[PDB]
Amino acid sequence: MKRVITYGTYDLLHYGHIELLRRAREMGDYLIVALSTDEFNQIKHKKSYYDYEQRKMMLESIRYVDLVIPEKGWGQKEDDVEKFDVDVFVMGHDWEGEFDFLKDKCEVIYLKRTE
Amino acid sequence: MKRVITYGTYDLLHYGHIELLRRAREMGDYLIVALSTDEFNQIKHKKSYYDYEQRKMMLESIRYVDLVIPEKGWGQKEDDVEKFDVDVFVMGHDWEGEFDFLKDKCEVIYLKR
Repeated sequence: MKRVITYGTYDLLHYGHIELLRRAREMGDYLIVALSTDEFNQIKHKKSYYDYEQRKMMLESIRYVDLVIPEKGWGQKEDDVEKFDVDVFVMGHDWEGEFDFLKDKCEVIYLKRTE
Repeated sequence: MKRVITYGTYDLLHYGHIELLRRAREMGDYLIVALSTDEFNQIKHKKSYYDYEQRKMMLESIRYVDLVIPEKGWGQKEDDVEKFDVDVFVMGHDWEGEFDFLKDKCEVIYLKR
């Protein structure tokens, strides 16, 4: 089972996010989304319109989302990848290079048309 | 196959919507969503942030939604129900009584809170 993962806040979803998620899920057989908690969301210098729970509920309702886990901080990726047996790590193009350090643990992929 | 249908604009799509949709789909085996076209939105003194296509794509991505069709006007429901062999018609509480005329063609249900 090729397991894919992606991180993000996913606050006011606009079809743009759905496209990213679908493409991500498309690269495996199972997609995990590490949803930024409201505390970390704050750390990221944001104050989401929708709270974690609500954002989680919406993501879970999306056909392409198989599991939503909480992203509580910057240094949990490496651990997540191992803990959840992640095969592919996907992020938007605007993160290109930012997570290459995971390349030795899994397939790192930066999408294209991800404004 | 118990086919359910519901109408609406579903613009800035979030969980409140999801709640209604899931509940709706829950009453049958297949859920149809008649998405208000952008033209029909103006007719309802409403202007969406997301255009019909984008709203449609988002709905389609929701596990509870099996089909999205365009709602072009106020008087297509009776027709839709027949044309799509709709068994149950669902709408939010705020529409209670407003579509009872369909009761003779299908099960009309107004969700609570």
